[PDB]
Amino acid sequence: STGSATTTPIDSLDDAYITPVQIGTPAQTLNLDFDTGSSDLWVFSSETTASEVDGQTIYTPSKSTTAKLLSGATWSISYGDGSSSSGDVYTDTVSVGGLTVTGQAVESAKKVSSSFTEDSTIDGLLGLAFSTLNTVSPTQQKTFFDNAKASLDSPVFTADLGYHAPGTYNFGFIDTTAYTGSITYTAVSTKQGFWEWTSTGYAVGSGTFKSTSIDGIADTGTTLLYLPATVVSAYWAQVSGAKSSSSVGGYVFPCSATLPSFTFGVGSARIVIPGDYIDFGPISTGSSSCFGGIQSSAGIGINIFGDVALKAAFVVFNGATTPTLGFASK
Repeated sequence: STGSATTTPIDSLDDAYITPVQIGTPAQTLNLDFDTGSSDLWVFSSETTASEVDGQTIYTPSKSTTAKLLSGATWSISYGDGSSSSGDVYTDTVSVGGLTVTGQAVESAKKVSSSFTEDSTIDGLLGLAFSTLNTVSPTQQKTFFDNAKASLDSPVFTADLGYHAPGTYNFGFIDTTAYTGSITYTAVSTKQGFWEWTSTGYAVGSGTFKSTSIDGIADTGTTLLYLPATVVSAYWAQVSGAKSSSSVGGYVFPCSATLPSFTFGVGSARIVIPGDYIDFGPISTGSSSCFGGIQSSAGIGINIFGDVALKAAFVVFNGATTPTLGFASK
């Protein structure tokens, strides 16, 4: 089997992407944030504290003839950005772009933190990291991809995120028309539960490539590119007037600037992030100070190849017995 679904930016900045997901019978379609940095499929629901729901579409398990309470199971998750959610668990039928999994754990939120409430466009998350990170207790549950894998034509999914435009998540096949040149594959460590890999270096603008190993995670659920402070300083030094602002929370730059591109290495291959992808706009409405899309990972504890990086590539998440990651230009 295969599936193919369009993923759509939630706003004009590509702060996140939502993908429609069918849950239950009859289908209830919710727009979920596909997140290769976590491993829980959780949704706003009829069980979510009413004051914490503000415009989201909810899953109502009592209206699904295939929903079953997973007795005794609870979940609770905290994300790198400080947000969180928790609740109980149902199993139900879940379909993405024509690919159906029966008996998928659907984690129903009883509580969500303010950042979720305040984002009316995201109805929940669909985790695509390794199932070892799944938070369901006392019986850990499998991700949608893990459940689908054996039925797929090939045990892979691909992320093709758009810049200021829709893109695509495919399951079970590689669309050879969706990228240019060849796909370069690189090793993955699953030791921390992430799609963790090592970039071979970077360049700023038209500058020379610096060969250096940068360990990090491919994370569709993180907006920006978080890299070591040395790398980030080298990038922003090429933007007149750019500076790190402790008050704002990262590097800012004059909105009048033209940003240089940023290149990262994948083996001997190179992925070029255009300068415009690194612009996250005014820090507040009407400001001439703009927020940068490349930020320091210092104090996160891990480097994160988030959407800023991934949207410059066609990315293969290869879930074969020994997982690997593939990157192509597009």
